[PDB]
Amino acid sequence: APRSVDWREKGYVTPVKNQGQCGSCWAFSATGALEGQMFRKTGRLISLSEQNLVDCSGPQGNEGCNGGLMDYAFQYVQDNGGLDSEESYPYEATEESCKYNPKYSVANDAGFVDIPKQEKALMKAVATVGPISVAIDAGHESFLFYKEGIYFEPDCSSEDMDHGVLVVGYGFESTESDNNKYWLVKNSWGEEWGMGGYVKMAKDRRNHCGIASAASYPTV
Ligand SMILES: *[C@@H](O)[C@H](Cc1c[nH]c2ccccc12)NC(=O)[C@@H](NS(=O)(=O)c1cccc2ccccc12)[C@@H](C)CC
Repeated sequence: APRSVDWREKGYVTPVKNQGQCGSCWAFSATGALEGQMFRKTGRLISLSEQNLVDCSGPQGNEGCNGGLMDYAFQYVQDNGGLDSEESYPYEATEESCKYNPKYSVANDAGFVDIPKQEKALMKAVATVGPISVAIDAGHESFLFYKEGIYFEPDCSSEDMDHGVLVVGYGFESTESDNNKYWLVKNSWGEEWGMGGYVKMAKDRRNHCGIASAASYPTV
């Protein structure tokens, strides 16, 4: 595979969003991956509605601000026959009744693909598909305060993931410890967190924080 990938340079990625005080990370991860695959198909990048997913994908297993999964969101888009744009169905950071309107649907999918639980497989997917939805263990103060560099948390779990994010690429940079590889990850905590809303997470370090343990993307 390539040694470095960044889908932002190819037009696949919307600006960083902010989920607010609502456990809807799974919906931001899902819209990020679908934004990328829709752009791959149509050449048009359109921001998609996380609120549509929060309010409407309960029947697929999601629980609004109380948690969810990207695959359940991809299934909703397929079952429902569409997903509204961000502009038409804006984000409110609280669960409400479903207000989906098919007239304003701008995305579709025909299912999804789950990636094997190996960083080598995640790398192949990122290199060939586009941005990939992943789940990570983000439950450490070091993640809240991250500013720059490669994030490595010795107490991170590869089995207890609690936060959905989007891998938009990978790369390397020289470091003190010579652990130089990273996943380029888009978060949904606004642009004031991290590096403009992004984090470089340790790559090829025993599946650090579980980044390869629940990776998937929608089929468009
Ligand atoms: C991210 O904003 C969100 C925060 C959140 C809300 N509730 C919980 C409970 C445990 C951990 C994290 C939580 N995280 C998630 O949605 C996660 N999904 S989950 O599989 O841990 C999950 C937790 C609670 C309820 C439900 C309901 C349906 C499906 C899943 C869950 C992460 C892993 C998303 C990638």
